[PDB]
Amino acid sequence: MKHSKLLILGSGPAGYTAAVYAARANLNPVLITGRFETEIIFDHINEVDFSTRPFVLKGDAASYSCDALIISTGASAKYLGLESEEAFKGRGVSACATCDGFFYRNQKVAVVGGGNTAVEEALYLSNIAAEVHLIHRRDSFRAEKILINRLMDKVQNGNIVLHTDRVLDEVLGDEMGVTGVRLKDVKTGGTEELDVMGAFIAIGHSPNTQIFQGQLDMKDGYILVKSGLEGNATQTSVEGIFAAGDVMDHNYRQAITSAGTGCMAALDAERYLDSLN
Amino acid sequence: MKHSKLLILGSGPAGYTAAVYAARANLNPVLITGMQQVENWPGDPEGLTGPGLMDRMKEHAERFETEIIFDHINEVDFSTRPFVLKGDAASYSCDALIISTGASAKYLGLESEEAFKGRGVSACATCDGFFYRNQKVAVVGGGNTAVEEALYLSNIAAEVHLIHRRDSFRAEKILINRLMDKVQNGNIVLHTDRVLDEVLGDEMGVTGVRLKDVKTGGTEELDVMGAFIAIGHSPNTQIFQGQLDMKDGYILVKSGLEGNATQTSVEGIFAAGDVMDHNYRQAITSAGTGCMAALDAERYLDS
Repeated sequence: MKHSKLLILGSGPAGYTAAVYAARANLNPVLITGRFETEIIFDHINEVDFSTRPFVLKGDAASYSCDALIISTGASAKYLGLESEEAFKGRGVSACATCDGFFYRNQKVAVVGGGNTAVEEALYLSNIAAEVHLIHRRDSFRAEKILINRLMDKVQNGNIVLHTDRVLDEVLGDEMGVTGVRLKDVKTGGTEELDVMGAFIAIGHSPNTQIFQGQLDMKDGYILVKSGLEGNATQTSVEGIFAAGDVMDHNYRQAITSAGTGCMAALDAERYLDSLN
Repeated sequence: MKHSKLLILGSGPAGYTAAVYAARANLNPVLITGMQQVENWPGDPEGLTGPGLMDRMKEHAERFETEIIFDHINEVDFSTRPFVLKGDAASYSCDALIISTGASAKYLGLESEEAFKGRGVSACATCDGFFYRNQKVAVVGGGNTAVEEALYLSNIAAEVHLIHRRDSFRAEKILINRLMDKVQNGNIVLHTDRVLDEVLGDEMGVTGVRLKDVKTGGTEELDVMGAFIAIGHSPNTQIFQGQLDMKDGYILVKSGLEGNATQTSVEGIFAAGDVMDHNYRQAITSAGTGCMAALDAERYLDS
């Protein structure tokens, strides 16, 4: 079994920043992902045991042991689970509007979701695409007051089209990609077709914390963390385990903020490891 | 009296990151630097130490038409809304305030010390300690900050030479215990009854320090690759003293995991950067809270 003083779990700004600071603290960090002395290992981890004081993480390639652990596995994009949604993923279906927005210059696209994040994808694509169709299951968007007024003006005077009380039933298209989506009325059950070139599913974010369910104090899927103003801010409920980035932040979700907590986690870890004597 | 919907008070990575995110939210922020007004390159490739992160943000903020004002704030009034910031040239008013006045590190005041700042003289071991893997370094200080720095550098440097003006160090219990062990069994060497007489070096960086014996007046030289001045910090919060909840000079903020974490005691007044952080003091952590402060201010102004 591979043993190291520090193990980093993640690959985003939080885990990468933690790796640099850990390496600059001369901790020889190992980073598992799914420049300084950083061993970056490609592996997926299935089971972890935090009850024993050389934390054992079990992955497909090997088993890993560590005296300190930093968790920064990020938050993945929620999906619906349809077969056509799965089929046209990357061929007309996406969750990052910024990554794929430019391909739909002066074309018709659709955005699915009712959260504050879904309106952001619509308002962003509003200036890029000819039309943006916002699909939600309810007749009321659960966003902030400005966002609704931004949407209202864009729905009225602009090119944003509303589709309240609509569940995405199926994604249509040919061998090339998406050519339309089938909406279903949540009230009547009847269908209604929309001819669009792309579909963006922005329904919400899911923290990748399932592997630590019963071993770390969580709250709605997010790792609970000490926080505060007296240091050791990124410590979890288990001594020697620290969380950073999207796995513990459901209010800011910025790269610069995730990089900030990653730095905190590495310094917290350095101070924990330096206390084992 | 010049008014703004949002006022940024500070010229570091915290304030300029708040200015970028505020101008990104079409809040048209105004930034008060704090002072009234040949170069280095390339710098840290990771953008974590040095002025790199602060220089990008300032250029991003100016590229977004952020009004930057060179002025020093004499006093403030946070009782009445909008807030009154009495400056040195003019006064300023705002509906929301972001305070990133910083917490400057204390320096000894030597001419040679100032000459080698950023060229081997540092006040943050976690910022610059990695340049000295398996080398000799000096740490000046006799309090809890110096002991913290000496212990951190002990894992990095070949030798840590801890310089103190008298014969005893005052620090937390467990830190003295670690230092005791490192002094008797490790790579930490004590230099008591010593004052820093001069930092020695060349155009490349620090190569030694000259120490003076406070009991005899005699001098000695230590060959070191870097000198760390660790004698404490000064939160720049004297003008808000009897008006915001503070603690050892640092702005108390809400913190927490439910958002609005940069909120001070007075609603609409937010704090970010070293002014509310005595634990990490990194450019990236100051930038993070600067971003949080700009968002907490945006959500406040929209209500």
